[PDB]
Amino acid sequence: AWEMGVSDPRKIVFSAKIGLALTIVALLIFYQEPNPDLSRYSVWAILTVVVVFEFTIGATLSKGFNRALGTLSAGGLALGMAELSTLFGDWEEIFCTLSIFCIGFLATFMKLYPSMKAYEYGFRVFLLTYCYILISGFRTGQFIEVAISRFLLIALGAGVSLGVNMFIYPIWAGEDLHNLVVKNFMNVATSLEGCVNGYLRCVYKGYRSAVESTSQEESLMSFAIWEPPHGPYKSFNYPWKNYVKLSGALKHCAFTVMALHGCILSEIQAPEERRQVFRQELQRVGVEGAKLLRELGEKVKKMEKLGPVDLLFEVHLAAEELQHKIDKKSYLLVNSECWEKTYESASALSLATFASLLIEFVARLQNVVDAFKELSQKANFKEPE
Amino acid sequence: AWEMGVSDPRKIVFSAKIGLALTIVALLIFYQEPNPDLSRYSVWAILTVVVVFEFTIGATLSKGFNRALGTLSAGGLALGMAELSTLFGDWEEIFCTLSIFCIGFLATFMKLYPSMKAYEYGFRVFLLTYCYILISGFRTGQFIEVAISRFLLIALGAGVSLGVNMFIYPIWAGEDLHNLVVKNFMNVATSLEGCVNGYLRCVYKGYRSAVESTSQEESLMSFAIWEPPHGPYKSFNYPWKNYVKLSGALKHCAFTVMALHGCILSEIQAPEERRQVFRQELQRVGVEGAKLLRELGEKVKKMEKLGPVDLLFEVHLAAEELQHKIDKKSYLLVNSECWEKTYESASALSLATFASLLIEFVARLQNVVDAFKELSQKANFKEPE
Ligand SMILES: CCCCCCCCCCCCCCCCCC(=O)OC[C@H](COP(=O)(O)O)OC(=O)CCCCCCCCCCCCCCCCC
Ligand SMILES: CC(C)CCC[C@@H](C)[C@H]1CC[C@H]2[C@@H]3CC=C4C[C@@H](OC(=O)CCC(=O)O)CC[C@]4(C)[C@H]3CC[C@]12C
Ligand SMILES: CC(C)CCC[C@@H](C)[C@H]1CC[C@H]2[C@@H]3CC=C4C[C@@H](OC(=O)CCC(=O)O)CC[C@]4(C)[C@H]3CC[C@]12C
Repeated sequence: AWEMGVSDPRKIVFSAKIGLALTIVALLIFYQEPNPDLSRYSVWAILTVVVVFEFTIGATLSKGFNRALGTLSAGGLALGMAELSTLFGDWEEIFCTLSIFCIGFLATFMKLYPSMKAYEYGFRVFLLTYCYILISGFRTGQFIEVAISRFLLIALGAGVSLGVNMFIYPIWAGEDLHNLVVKNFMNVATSLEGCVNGYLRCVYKGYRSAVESTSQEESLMSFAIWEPPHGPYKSFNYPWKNYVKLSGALKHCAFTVMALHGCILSEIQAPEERRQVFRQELQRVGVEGAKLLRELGEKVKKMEKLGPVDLLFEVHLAAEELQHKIDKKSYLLVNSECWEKTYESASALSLATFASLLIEFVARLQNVVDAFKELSQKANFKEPE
Repeated sequence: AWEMGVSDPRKIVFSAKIGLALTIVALLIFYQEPNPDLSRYSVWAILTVVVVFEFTIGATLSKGFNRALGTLSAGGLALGMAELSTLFGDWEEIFCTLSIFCIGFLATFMKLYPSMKAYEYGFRVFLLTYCYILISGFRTGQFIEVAISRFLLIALGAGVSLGVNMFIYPIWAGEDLHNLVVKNFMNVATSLEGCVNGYLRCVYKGYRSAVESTSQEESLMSFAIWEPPHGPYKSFNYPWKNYVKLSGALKHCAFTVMALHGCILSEIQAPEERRQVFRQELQRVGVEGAKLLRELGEKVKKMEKLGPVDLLFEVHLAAEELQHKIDKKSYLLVNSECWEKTYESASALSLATFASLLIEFVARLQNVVDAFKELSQKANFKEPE
């Protein structure tokens, strides 16, 4: 309630816009001279403002196109089918009912298509429009006449909804993917630091969102291609795919962070004393990785280019130091007496796993800087301050 | 198309049932004596059969209840608000429009609630019903009269849709979670075998579905609690939660299989010659794990109890043999000259990671047999043949 409103004020603005549109339409309908058909068809303009408003502007311009195509096709097909059914006599009702049967069967079958999963609304609109335009009219000429009135009412409703949506505090879909990309870096860095600290002690939301939020960026990219230039994004063809590429490159490391976190919840764990021998190198590598990830995130937020100095010098050095430390004290991981209990060796061998996973992270942190450079070049960025 | 139909014939039956219901309703409406209001309100029975049909029976009995509650509450609130607005004079329209504003604002705000995410249809039905019942009627007594007719038509449509749905080849939601649980075991076993073979060579769908399909079982469990006894499930309170518990227990191992698969796609990999020294033990452990998983899956499919002999004897032995083999030849994983290049040791240390992950799998395969025993006891099973 109040906590939700204070946390995010965009929802309040959305609700206010919906209320304002509904109030405008209701006032326009009410303050009209009485008409015989002004009380029977005036409810068609208030049911169109509640079925056209969407959060983002791209989600409002991309779904309206489909919904239209569907409505127009269904209306045309229904009119043609009625005109063809008038051909025969004394048997029209049977043809109409068999047309309803075939149409419903085909609509349901095509709506159950794996690939066509997010377009259910279009098929349902098609089916409903066909049924209504045939049953309600029960005639060809009689119906076509009232189509004019019903289209004017539905277009008044859709025009008022579009006007109000695209003019009072618009919410663009291109400014959401950017914030998601920026937040992913911080989440991954926090998860890495938490995992390292938890292991060296006497971490889920970050990588969970980094991995799970893989289908929530494709939708935003699909919505953002319908919007016009607005502010910093000064172009008609903005490379919105490079953001998805960078997000996938970061998810690749997020998988390794997931594995590191899973290491903690294992049933076979090494003794604390052995863990407390590689503390400094592990903590240094963790801090350097987190710092580099946060630096990349901040650079993405401000839309700036990478400077001259390399960013992975300290991570690439801390990895070498950790490797050397593991090499020196590598007799605590594997016993040497039996060379040519099981639980003891199983618990002692987990530190090599942890070190190898950390090294894999540090060896997978370069694809995200290649992706960042590609993005910073495709979408013209500002030179570093 | 034809491939979809041959792969799954349930969709064809669903489409046929939808078509049959629509045809019955259309014939009933058409073959009726002409009435002044039989052509203006007869389209309200064909728009209710297309908005009430759902795949499963539980999904049809669980959503209808909410949709009803919402419709009834909205109608009552609208009637009360109209009766209260009649109190004043010459200013009713303003009160009605401010009621529309407040109702729309509250509806949108409560529909944007994180927790209330899957109940959007109920809120939209509430809002649409309120707006229609106020604007269309523009009166209290006049509207209440026609409510009888509109309710009879909507109940004829919903009754024909429910009859047709629950009598001609029903599709129960309790027979889908069972098949998902059975399929998960086979998928995980196949993924494990594929990963092992790929590593020992000169694997994604299984664990992906095991992990990803975590929210598709809660929905089935929620739908299955509305259905009555049918066939083998002879009880009014069936333990549908134990299936989810078993699925989560299997997902726990699926995470380790995910880590094993990720090991293959790493940038630092051990030499093939060193890999070819532990081939037999790894292959034996993989085969035993796959066989045990398939045995548990088959036992779940047939609804049978675990016999006397233990199931993890051979896995628990192959793990010991692998541990001994790693102990004997443990000088190929860590160098001994530097005791007190980096890439060489980094690549050589990955075999310990692979072995440790395999041992973790074999040490996490017991929670799934505890969960299976608990399920086999809570839901009375048949004694083994
Ligand atoms: C040449 C080209 C010609 C072009 C031809 C153009 C054709 C124009 C076609 C016009 C028709 C198109 C209509 C489409 C509009 C969308 C409609 C729609 O989809 O539905 C939304 C929606 C669609 O499904 P959704 O997207 O999942 O929400 O369905 C509904 O929600 C409507 C549900 C109907 C229930 C309304 C009940 C209100 C009255 C209840 C009274 C109960 C009183 C009880 C009292 C109790 C207390 C005593
Ligand atoms: C006539 C051609 C040359 C231009 C198009 C003019 C209108 C006839 C179009 C523009 C927007 C269309 C509307 C777009 C959105 C909707 C809401 C749509 O709602 C749903 O799809 C149900 C909700 C859901 O599925 O989530 C019902 C049809 C309708 C009113 C469409 C009817 C046809 C409209 C008014
Ligand atoms: C009156 C009390 C004592 C018993 C209930 C009798 C009827 C008035 C109930 C039973 C089923 C209800 C219907 C259940 C399902 C729907 C479809 C529903 O569709 C949607 O919610 C839109 C689609 C979607 O959101 O996915 C619109 C209202 C309606 C017809 C409901 C209106 C009220 C109905 C007819």
